[PDB]
Amino acid sequence: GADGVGNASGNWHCDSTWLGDRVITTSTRTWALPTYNNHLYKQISSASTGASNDNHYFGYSTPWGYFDFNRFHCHFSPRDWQRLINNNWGFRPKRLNFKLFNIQVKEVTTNDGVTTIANNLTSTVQVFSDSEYQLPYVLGSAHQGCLPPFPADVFMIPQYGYLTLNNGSQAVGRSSFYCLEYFPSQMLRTGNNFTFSYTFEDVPFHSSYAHSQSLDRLMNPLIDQYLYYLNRTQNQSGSAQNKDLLFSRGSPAGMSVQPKNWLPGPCYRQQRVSKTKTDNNNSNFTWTGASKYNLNGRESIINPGTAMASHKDDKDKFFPMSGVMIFGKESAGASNTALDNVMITDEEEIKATNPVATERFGTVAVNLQSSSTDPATGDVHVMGALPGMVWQDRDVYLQGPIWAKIPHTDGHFHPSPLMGGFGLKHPPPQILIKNTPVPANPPAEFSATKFASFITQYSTGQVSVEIEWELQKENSKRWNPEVQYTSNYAKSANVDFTVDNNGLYTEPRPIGTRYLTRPL
Amino acid sequence: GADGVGNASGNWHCDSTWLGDRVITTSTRTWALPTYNNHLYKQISSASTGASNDNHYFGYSTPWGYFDFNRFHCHFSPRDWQRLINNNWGFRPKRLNFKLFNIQVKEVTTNDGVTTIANNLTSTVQVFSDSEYQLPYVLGSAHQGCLPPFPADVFMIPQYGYLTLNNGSQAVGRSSFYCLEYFPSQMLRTGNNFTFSYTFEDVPFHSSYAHSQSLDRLMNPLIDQYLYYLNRTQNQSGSAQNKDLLFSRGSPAGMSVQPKNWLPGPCYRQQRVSKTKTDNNNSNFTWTGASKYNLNGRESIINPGTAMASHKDDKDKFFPMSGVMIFGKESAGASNTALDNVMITDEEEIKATNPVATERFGTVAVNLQSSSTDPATGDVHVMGALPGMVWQDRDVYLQGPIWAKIPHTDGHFHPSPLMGGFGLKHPPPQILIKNTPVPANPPAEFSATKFASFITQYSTGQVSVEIEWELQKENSKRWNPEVQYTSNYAKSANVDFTVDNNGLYTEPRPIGTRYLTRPL
Amino acid sequence: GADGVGNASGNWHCDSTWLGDRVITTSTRTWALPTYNNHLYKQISSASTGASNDNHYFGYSTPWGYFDFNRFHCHFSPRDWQRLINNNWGFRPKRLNFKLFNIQVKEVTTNDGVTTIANNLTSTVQVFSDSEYQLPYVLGSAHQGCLPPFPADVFMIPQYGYLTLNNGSQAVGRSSFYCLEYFPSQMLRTGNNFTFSYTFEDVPFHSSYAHSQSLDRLMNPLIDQYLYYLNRTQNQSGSAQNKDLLFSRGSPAGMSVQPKNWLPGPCYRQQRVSKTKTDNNNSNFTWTGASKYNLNGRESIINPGTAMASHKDDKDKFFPMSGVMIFGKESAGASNTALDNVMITDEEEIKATNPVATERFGTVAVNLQSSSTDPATGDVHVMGALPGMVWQDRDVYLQGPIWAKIPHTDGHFHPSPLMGGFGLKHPPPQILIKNTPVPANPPAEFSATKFASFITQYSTGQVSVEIEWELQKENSKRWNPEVQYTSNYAKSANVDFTVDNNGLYTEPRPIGTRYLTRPL
Repeated sequence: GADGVGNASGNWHCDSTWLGDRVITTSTRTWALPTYNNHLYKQISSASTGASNDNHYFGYSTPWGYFDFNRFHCHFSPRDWQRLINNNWGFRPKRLNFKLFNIQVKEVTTNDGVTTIANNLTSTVQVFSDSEYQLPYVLGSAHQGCLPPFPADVFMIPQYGYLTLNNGSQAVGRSSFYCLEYFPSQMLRTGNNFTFSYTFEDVPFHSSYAHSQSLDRLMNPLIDQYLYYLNRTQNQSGSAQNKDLLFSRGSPAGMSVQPKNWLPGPCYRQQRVSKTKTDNNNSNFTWTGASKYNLNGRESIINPGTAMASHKDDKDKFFPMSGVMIFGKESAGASNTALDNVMITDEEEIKATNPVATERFGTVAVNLQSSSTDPATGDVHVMGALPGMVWQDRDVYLQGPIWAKIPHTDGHFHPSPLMGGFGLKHPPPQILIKNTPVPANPPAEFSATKFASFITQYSTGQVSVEIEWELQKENSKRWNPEVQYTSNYAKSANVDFTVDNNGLYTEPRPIGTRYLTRPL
Repeated sequence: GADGVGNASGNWHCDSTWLGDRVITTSTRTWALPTYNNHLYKQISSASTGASNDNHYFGYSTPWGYFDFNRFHCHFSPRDWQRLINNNWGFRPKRLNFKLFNIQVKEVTTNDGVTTIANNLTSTVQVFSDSEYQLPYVLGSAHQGCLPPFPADVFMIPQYGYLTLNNGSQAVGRSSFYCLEYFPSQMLRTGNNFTFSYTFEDVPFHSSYAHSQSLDRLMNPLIDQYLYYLNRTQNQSGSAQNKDLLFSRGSPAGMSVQPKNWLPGPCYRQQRVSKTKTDNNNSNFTWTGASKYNLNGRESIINPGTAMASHKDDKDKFFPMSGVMIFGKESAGASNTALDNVMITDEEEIKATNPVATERFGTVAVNLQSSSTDPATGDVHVMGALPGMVWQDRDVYLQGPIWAKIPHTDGHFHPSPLMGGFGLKHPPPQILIKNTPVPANPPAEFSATKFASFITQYSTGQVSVEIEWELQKENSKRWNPEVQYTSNYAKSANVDFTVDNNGLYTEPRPIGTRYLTRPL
Repeated sequence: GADGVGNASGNWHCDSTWLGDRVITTSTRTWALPTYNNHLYKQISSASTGASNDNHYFGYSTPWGYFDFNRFHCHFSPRDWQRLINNNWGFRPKRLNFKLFNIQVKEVTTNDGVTTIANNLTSTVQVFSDSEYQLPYVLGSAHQGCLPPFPADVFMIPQYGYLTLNNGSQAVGRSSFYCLEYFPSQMLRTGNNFTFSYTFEDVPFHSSYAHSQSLDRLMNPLIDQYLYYLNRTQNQSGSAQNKDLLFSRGSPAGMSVQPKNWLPGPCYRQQRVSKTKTDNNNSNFTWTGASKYNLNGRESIINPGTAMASHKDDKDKFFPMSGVMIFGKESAGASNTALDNVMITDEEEIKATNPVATERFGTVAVNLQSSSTDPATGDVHVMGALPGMVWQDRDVYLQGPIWAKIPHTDGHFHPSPLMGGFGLKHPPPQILIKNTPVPANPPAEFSATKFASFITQYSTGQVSVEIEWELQKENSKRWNPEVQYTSNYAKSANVDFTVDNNGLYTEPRPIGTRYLTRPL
């Protein structure tokens, strides 16, 4: 496709269409692309900064921008997310369709505060997709600059930059420098457009259900087992205490002691924290007493950690210090900002198979009891994989990420990205875009020295993403009604997920998926 | 094949041929086979020896020898190994071709120091392969008696012996005795020959690359996250200390604290040791304080352990006490021998995903903090499998082993052999060889008693192994040059990997594979 | 091809693809073309300048710019140049593909320091290639203004000028004046593009190998010759001295005296110079004592001269005063600049066949000895071609030139361009470009006088060059590893061949091709 200047090179397709076991989301947004790094690649590092062994880094910043739509609210509207959630046991991405169009390249001259922009028709913008995955993958890091949840919102394209191997503030020989001009890319003038398609590999359905049973309560409450266990090791004959070995068979009465077939999910304990400041130990323990890992000398906090239930029982006032998803709030700030300005996610429905994050996994025997030595018991705070273990993965949220690239390694384990979502060996590729450098008038005599005088300019276009999602419909024989996500029927000053008098789109709370119930 | 006495039954095929995505190695060596155990199977154990509960063993020794080429330098010359390494992201074995020929059976009579050897033409040697895997598999134990790296070197065939079930120095009812004459085997005279072929199962490519990114530095250095975390639990208002809950969003400034999707590899910590004797604690802690496992009462040191980085940062002077590969050095001895006489392997390139072996994995929350109890932090020294972990496996070396038989078990986990290499459910089968017993003159009257008088004899032949290796070529968009294995250009008394004035082949250092760089 | 204003007339093709015995490099760069000499041809000479008989010149300067990509780094990235070098005994250019596109013609008016640029759509730029080689060829002179090594770098088109016959500051009858408008050239507006293809003649592969033997050491160290020579002309009988004629046969003991079949390469001696200022004779001898040639009254220093080894043995501190390639260094200057700001090339691997440049070729008999006159010996400092001679040519460098036009002469000798590279009778032709003159408003009444009022304008576009290189793969039976170009594995502040924090691309050192070794 391509036709003159005065001819639109694409239309506005923004819709969702539901088709039984599929749903097709289509989003279009208007974007703006600044000319980054004044056309330059720059070496960047932590050198001559606040330092901190655990915060050092080496890398480069590119003149390139990139497209990001790795966020559910990029595709589903609240109402749709509602439909999805309330009626489906699962879902996953099948097909992807990307279109880039109505390119407009503007040039801006600024003379004495008086700053004026005009059309540079002959100017070109470059785009290409890293289909071979040869560039460092940054999409799976939950950065900013996705498509706005609200269709009517214009957005700015994020600048592309990447991290290579660092020995604190310094690079090593095996460190990689990538030049994006060393890729074939398609050049567009105002009449041109770019289009491209992708198919998702076979990933399991995201579990948008919650169990209506719990691992420990899986038996028939009305029947005894044919199995036995050691009940008493000291008999009560009014003789005070007197050795003995007494066994009893599993009973409804004593469920906690019946032999069972499975174990709860793996565990890596986290520090508890209360939402009401009072309950909390004084002092600053966010780093000091936070669970973290030690990679080549530097520590990094295990943030969303192994998928564990957030709080036990009623105590909805607690949460793992760094083991849940915390979302912004539009009005929230950089680094200050109180609990009133964020939204914490509650991973409640997985209590049925997963260990609670703040409490321990369980208790282990630690010695060889005998007449002369007492039986001892240790607490187990970290629990790796065990044959017979089962579990759920972290949920996904309307404001959450969708997929991430499984790292290319000799080995991995249940590669569900930890922030939640779809783990793909070959994820939707990165789409790189960039304004083509337009030199200002050069000297009237030749000069070898690098070129520095560029006509400053930026670009705007529309972008369209279409995704085909496969639904896994619900087959429930549950007699009683289910829990559904609903809006509050009562009167109110504002309507959830709308704009205010100032015209700002706002997302009231995070919304997970797990409402419907399957038995274990 | 078979033709008279004066007719060669095979040629000398020793070559390597490179074919884009394949390489075919062919090695021929000259071998010598002694008549072992004077034709006898012997029961063998630790009984009436130095004992030690952890060293007891019951087993048998056979009159049979066996062929072993489970060592890269059996097939690749240095130059080739260089080619392999410097240009390929991976590789693996496809097809195997084994030929045995030019059989010569010599008889030796020795009368009064004057010891003379002559040709026994009518003498036979027996050979056969354990195709059904019905013999105890000894190839995957890094023993001696492989094909010499140097083609011109003659070698002696290892004697075959095995271990069955032992209750310290004693056997049990379920212990197994195998007789190798209870296998059909092919008998060869001087004109005969033995040939055989095998195909490898589908194993992943060995990762002969190093990551040009690290698990913790995977984000876009230029952009904030849309995610938040608990930054301060106590605010600084000049009020000394005053509770509070403050959150901030992920920043390039604070990478160690940004939520991430993945975890570093599993961990089983090892004791650190310095190459310069000074730095080390006095005393003998090699066993005393070495990490080890407890199997049925007896302990065994976890030698090459879980694959972990050998030393952090610059500190190339340290190494895991028993968590790296140590190679001989020709002039090295049995059990004395200093560091000057061995070669220690540095697993450095895997720092990017794997925990360091000497340091800890990370830190875990260990209590339920509150106003009245301080937040506590434990060190974690052992780390099992976690959903979301990724890792590399130990590298392989030119002098290293190539494959090992995955034990036939009801369950296993990431069955990469721990010393490095290819884990095969059905590996190249064992090739058993043996000189056929030739009785000396018997009594002139019959005697039922066991035969003991045998003409002493040995045998020489050539052996040829041909292997077809599948390469996985490099697809890098890295702009800057890579790290290559090179020889030192500068003048020198000796040339690496050659013979000396005395004609002894010598391997200067171990050579791994990981030189080229793929992003994560 | 050609389509409206708002339609890109070409894409960004910048890639390398490796195909067994071929490699295809494709480069695209963004260029800027000034309007040179204000649209005028100018006569130029050395008249009324500093003079110097050896620096006089007559010629002309043209309004035309020209494209130059005669430089390896125009096509190969560092990593690629590494691949080429480390694995191939040779290589050469086969096919050429040139495309010029996305033309943009800008007009610039400048009124009171306020200088503004706009699009002049209807403006045209002229391009054509000297396919018949009728223009003076300037590409083979290692001038500036080639395509930048770094893809992201914008560059300025060199202005075309040429030299004709001069009798110092003056021209002669047979001097030639060439008008570039007297060539058919294609005219382009913003929507037009220019394309063109070329096939290289058959040139020998460049020798990207080093010999693993030397001319003098070609014999069998274990065997005598059957040849004899005159060993002693005076016998030692204790008789002090006493005539005689004694012959011995060639021995491994005396290799320097054994008859041999070949001679080392030709020689034109150069002055030695030390990198450490101390070692050097005081005084300014760069011209005074430099080797040079005398062409029609004027002297010119033999710069890169006959191909000779740069320094003997270990002495890497010396170099031929004007017999090696010296490269800039980005930060280097016009004419000041110390050794710290340049890069000198070491022609070391050719010691094996070529004379050392600073030392003498050898020694010659110079008289007819006899009883009454002593035998005399002269030093030979210049050595022409001799039947039996063999040699290598100067190597080529990643920053070095690729080809040069063999002068059209009645005769030449081993026409390998002296600066290194490929000598072609018909090299890639010169591509001339130029902005078309656009007159400003003329008088309202006719005037015969030459037109002087031009709207000032410049142009920008992309340029693409694609080259198909034929590889000569290595067929080595060397057992030991080879020397490879590698990057230093150790930590560092900067990564070789990248940009710094200021975004400036920098080339660490020169890189030659000769790493692999073929026997003589």
